[PDB]
Amino acid sequence: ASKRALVILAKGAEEMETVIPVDVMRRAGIKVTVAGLAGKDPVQCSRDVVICPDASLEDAKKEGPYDVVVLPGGNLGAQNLSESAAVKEILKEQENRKGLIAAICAGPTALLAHEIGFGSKVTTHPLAKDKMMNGGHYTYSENRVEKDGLILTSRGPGTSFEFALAIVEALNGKEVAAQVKAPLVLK
Amino acid sequence: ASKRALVILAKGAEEMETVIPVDVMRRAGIKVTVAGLAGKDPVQCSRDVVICPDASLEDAKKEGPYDVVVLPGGNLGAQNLSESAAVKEILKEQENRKGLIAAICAGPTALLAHEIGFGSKVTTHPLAKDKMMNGGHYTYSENRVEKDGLILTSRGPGTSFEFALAIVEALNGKEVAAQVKAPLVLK
Ligand SMILES: [Cl-]
Ligand SMILES: [Cl-]
Repeated sequence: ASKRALVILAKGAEEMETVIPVDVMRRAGIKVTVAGLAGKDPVQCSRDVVICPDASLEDAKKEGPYDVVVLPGGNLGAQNLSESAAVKEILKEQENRKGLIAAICAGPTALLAHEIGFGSKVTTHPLAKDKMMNGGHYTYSENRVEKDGLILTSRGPGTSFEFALAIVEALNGKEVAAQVKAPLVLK
Repeated sequence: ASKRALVILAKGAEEMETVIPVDVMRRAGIKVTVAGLAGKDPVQCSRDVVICPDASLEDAKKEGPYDVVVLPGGNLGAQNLSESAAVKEILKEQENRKGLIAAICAGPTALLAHEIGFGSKVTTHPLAKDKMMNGGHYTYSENRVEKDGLILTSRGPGTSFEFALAIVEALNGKEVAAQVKAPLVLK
């Protein structure tokens, strides 16, 4: 049975941190559902790229659970995720069933907002460190990708391939990640 | 007056090679038009990410000319660009007015198809080299990014940041490219 990923897409998401993980995960044979936080309608991202979700989050939740829940970053994206009760429930349930949660850039600040994975070693965008560390609910890390149990974090658009490949490795193993990596012409 | 970019988006385009350049160029203050080869309707990319163009190519052509025409890659994407008479005209006119043309991955094979920039030093995805070099109409290069006059080429998803930043540098200069680069957390 193919592994399955839920990518939650909010208005103002960083489109690179959305698309690179979706594409790389799909190359790995993961069944990815791009779920629109605000329904099925096209989502305007942080640099005005417009992406059409596969489904509403409502409908995607019904087809769960997933092997990973992925939170893209972007300022407004992460704010929208942070304010969503529906996201709070999905993350709580995922942590409960001991499922992977992966967040990049400002994405991890939605973990803070929803009290997810307190005590975890995490990274964020440098500019989101102070926000993430407010209240001392995590240990901060400078690693481009950080994985502490079922909490996988990363730093920015430029770490998106490394982030996506860490998810692949976590779900599908090192050999599949190497396969996916081979034609990407990464440095 | 802001510099302006035309990104031609065809069914089967590599979504990473589309989104990374659009986002990075917009961060640089370039006015980017994502033009759907087949009108304004949402475009299904190579890994099934669906992107909504800003305009049809028809309408975008009328708002030209642009400082750069960008061709994303992907197998079917590049095939669709290669078969389009409308693309042939846009590229011919751009070469004529001594404007920049930038193509990544399989994207450069649309240059071959439309007899654009013959004699140029070019790179492509490794797997597209034989196709590009059929008839000996270019000199091949292994550089992650290649720029020979107004023909700028690159190799794959993993060279997309370098490709996007080379376009920025070409249009807006090294200082703006450094500015855009700074928060990306590139290696
Ligand atoms: Cl290997
Ligand atoms: Cl500098």
